[PDB]
Amino acid sequence: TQYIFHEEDMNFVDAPTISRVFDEKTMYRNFSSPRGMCLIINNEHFEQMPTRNGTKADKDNLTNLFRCMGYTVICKDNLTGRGMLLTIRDFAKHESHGDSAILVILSHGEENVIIGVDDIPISTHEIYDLLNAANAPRLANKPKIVFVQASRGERRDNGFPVRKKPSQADILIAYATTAQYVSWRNSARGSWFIQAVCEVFSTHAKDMDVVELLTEVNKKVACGFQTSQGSNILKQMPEMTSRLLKKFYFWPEARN
Amino acid sequence: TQYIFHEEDMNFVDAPTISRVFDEKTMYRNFSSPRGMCLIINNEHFEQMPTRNGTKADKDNLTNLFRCMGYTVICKDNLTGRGMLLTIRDFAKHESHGDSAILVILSHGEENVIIGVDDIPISTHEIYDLLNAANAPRLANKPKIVFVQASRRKKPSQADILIAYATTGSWFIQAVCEVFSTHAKDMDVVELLTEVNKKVACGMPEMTSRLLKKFYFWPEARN
Repeated sequence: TQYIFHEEDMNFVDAPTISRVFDEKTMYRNFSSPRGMCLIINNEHFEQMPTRNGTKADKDNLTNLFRCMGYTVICKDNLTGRGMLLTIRDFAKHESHGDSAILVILSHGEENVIIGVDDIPISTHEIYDLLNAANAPRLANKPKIVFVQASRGERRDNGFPVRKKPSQADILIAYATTAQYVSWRNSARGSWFIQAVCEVFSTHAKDMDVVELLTEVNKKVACGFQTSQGSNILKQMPEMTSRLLKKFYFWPEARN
Repeated sequence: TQYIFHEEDMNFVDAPTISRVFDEKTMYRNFSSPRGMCLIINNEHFEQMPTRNGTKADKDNLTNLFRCMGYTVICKDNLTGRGMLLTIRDFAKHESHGDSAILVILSHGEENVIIGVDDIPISTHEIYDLLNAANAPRLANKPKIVFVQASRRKKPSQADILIAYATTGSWFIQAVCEVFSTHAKDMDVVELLTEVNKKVACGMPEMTSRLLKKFYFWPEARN
């Protein structure tokens, strides 16, 4: 048992349903033949910070998932702080953008900070500024989904017993963990959050918009995942920050 | 043209629909006679920061809205930094808590800060900690919706919380009242706040969700 996403696991929609279901007023347009581009930033090795084992299994599974959902995936292993900014700024340039963009950052981080391979910190806010309609007019009015697989602090959740658009518009960040809290991985399996994303998305991307999916993802890690070390049993609570104006479905078709 | 919420504007659900619609696995329970309690913290006057005019119209509109939706509203105008913490910590202590709780903070501040009447900054994260299942066990396992209007097996304890954060009556507050009125009955909060985002933008607020399931207000005859 070492979870891996398979094309077969994916459920797909047909054009008919998309023609029927779609509604410009309530949902984002996402029908580009290549849905759009997906930039995955994968930091595994650091100068003065431990190796991020099993971040390869995440990257691969995510690459499969987003390719299966009709995306053009691009990978950038081990980027410096200044590297992530520049890559992201350039990504916003790729005029080959479809109806939606997806950014995935897999790295070490703190609250509002993503740490580069050179151990240099990066303000998450600055990376969102690169995506706003001002700095990415090639992406203005288009939905941008960012997945951040990184810690955001060193707190350990112990759990409990059971017209004009404002510039920041059309962006949703899917975090693996709440602010100031740690994000768990496992050399063996991989990211709690990444596996959840793969499971849920596989099954419900066709009929659930991202926010519902991520709510399921939230439910899967919160209720499903647990770890420990002589002091307590630890939990993890992923968190989605949304500045969307409409419902956003991936509408995975026959483009894997 | 000076928006004000009225009890009439509300669209309600009936017991049957809730009976039929509800699904424990996919949505939170929200059926307390009083749905729950709603703390509204409204800071208008500051020592060295300008007054927040019309913040009174917001407070009232929201107070009406959340009462109309079956909540017991409590107001606390002009609290210091430490004031808010204690009020919020005491709100978590109420024990008179229903299936869900609502916190509203209308004050100065920015992003990771909410400034008090004594012009003392409060950490937004610190106030969210107060509602976690560790500090509010009377709310553990129950949805908590935080509205911030700031101007310039086991679950994780941080589970079940949603922050609606708006940065600068108000276009936002008004939108909130409009959208909720018409759709609280049939949309869950995230959909509602997405509509709100649409109202403000076309007509940038952000929602941070740690919910595991869908949360409907299900407003009925508990006006």
